[PDB]
Amino acid sequence: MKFCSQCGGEVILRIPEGDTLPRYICPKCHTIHYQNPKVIVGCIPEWENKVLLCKRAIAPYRGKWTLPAGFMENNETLVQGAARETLEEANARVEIRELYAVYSLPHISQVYMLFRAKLLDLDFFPGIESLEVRLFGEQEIPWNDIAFRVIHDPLKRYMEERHHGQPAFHLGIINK
Amino acid sequence: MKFCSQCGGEVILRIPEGDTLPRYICPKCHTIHYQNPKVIVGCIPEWENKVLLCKRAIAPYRGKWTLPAGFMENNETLVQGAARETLEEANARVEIRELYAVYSLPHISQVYMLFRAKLLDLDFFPGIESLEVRLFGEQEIPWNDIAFRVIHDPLKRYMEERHHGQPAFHLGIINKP
Ligand SMILES: [Cl-]
Ligand SMILES: [Cl-]
Ligand SMILES: [Cl-]
Ligand SMILES: [Cl-]
Ligand SMILES: [Cl-]
Ligand code: NA
Ligand code: NA
Ligand SMILES: [Zn+2]
Ligand SMILES: [Zn+2]
Repeated sequence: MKFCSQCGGEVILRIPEGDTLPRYICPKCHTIHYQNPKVIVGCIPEWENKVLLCKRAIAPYRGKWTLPAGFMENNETLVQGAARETLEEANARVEIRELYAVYSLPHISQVYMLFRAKLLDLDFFPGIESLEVRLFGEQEIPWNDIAFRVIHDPLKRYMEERHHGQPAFHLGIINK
Repeated sequence: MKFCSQCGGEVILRIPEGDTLPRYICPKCHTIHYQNPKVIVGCIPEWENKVLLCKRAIAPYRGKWTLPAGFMENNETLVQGAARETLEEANARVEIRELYAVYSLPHISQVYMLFRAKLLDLDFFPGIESLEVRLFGEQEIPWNDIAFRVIHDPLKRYMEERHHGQPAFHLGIINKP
């Protein structure tokens, strides 16, 4: 961050009194500019015993597979965000069900929230961020070609736990 | 937002082609400025059958009770955030346990995450954000003096479910007041 969004002055890194870490502050308007982590919302679209994955079109990891997911926007709920991201990436209509996974990615100041979801029809197809979209049985999922560990781990757990009953919600951490 | 954080130019609001909502864009450096919701992490510190609440020193609703809670920071996990906000508001050491409540406040683009917590000792006292901090049993909670609906609602549910069993995690939505 180079400039102040409120007045256009150049910002500088200072540790406020009582704190131990720097914040960008603006000496022209005398205000502190806080940075906060970002939420990524998405879901596991289920159809019969299959799940919908998307092959990414945009780096990083083009050609690798993932779940519909992306940055939450302002003026929406978590559920609204997950359904919107699914429609945008996969042209797919889902009903969002239980929150399944919450992951902290502290190194990149991200939080992933992954919901269970019911695919409502098969009339789906790639949006611009996707090369392709399709349903996979558990034995079809290309585990080695999943883009992100934050997607790979909860998905594998989900598929495996649901042989035994309704997968239990869990909280994860992926470090650098 | 008035100026570009990257070049200092004035930003303007415009709807990108293919979109319906406006974004801040900078015509000088030709970039879009995305604004995103903010997480507030907190917890319900439990000691025996009581919970720790804090009386607010700083508006809005100073004089009102809340749970320890605050904006998550960069380079921390959700659990660290919860433990950190409680140490800061109340000088209380907690062990963070299960996530209990996740609320969306779309009108102000916030998400609250509240964890159950074990209070590790009684050697707690106000931080600067708080006038007072203390333990309340269910019959002592000043329900009508709780600052925010997003705190009141889950805590009331928590104290209810606590009677029938060990409280089930839930998602909530609080729409504009
Ligand atoms: Cl929601
Ligand atoms: Cl849920
Ligand atoms: Cl965590
Ligand atoms: Cl948990
Ligand atoms: Cl509220
Ligand atoms: Na997105
Ligand atoms: Na804080
Ligand atoms: Zn300024
Ligand atoms: Zn600019």
